Amino acid sequence: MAMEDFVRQCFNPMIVELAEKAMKEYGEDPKIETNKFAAICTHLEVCFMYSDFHFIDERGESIIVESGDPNALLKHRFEIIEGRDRIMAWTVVNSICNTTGVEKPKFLPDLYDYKENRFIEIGVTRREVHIYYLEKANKIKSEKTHIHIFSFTGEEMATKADYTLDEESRARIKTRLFTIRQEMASRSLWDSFRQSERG
Ligand SMILES: O=c1ccn([C@@H]2O[C@H](COP(=O)(O)O)[C@@H](O)[C@H]2O)c(=O)[nH]1
Ligand SMILES: [Mn+2]
Ligand SMILES: [Mn+2]
Repeated sequence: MAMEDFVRQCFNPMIVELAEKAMKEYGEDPKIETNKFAAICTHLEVCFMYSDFHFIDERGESIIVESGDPNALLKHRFEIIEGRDRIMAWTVVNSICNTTGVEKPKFLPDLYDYKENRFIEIGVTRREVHIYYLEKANKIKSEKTHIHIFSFTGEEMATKADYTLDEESRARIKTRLFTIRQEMASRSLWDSFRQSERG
């Protein structure tokens, strides 16, 4: 099994399509840069998972709701920036900055947290979490964007040791990353995937 085939069996086809469109906009070829493609799929899925089930009620409070209720039509606690094309990503960042008064980032982050009122940059790494954290922090002299890094081995590091989410939501993400690593190993793709990451 090539990595390209694994990606299509491992990830939901909507994620694969959003990831493919992002790669093309980002200028890379999914059929060549197969480890990048897997990484983008993984990161995007992690961005979706971070946001799942978290909402702001009509009383302005952050609550959790796992039942996919047909009447549950509340404002999401997070807005997702990743997966949108640049035009639409800036449209959303602009709206957020208007609606909330928060400082506009110079780089597109991945998420906005309506409770904490801050952008979030997500990192998913096969390397060491601390070094990836520093790389991100360096790359975005912003200082107002919260950084949250996950590794496939279950480590995490976030700005000021503030992990934003409850432990169970993070464990949900960590379980999906455990699974991806486990399944890659079984098809002998993990070693390649892990060494392929670069700064
Ligand atoms: O121009 C870009 C931006 C992002 N990415 C990839 O998209 C994923 C998410 O990026 P980030 O939101 O953590 O920057 C990473 O796998 C990163 O390498 C690219 O390949 N090119
Ligand atoms: Mn991003
Ligand atoms: Mn990110």
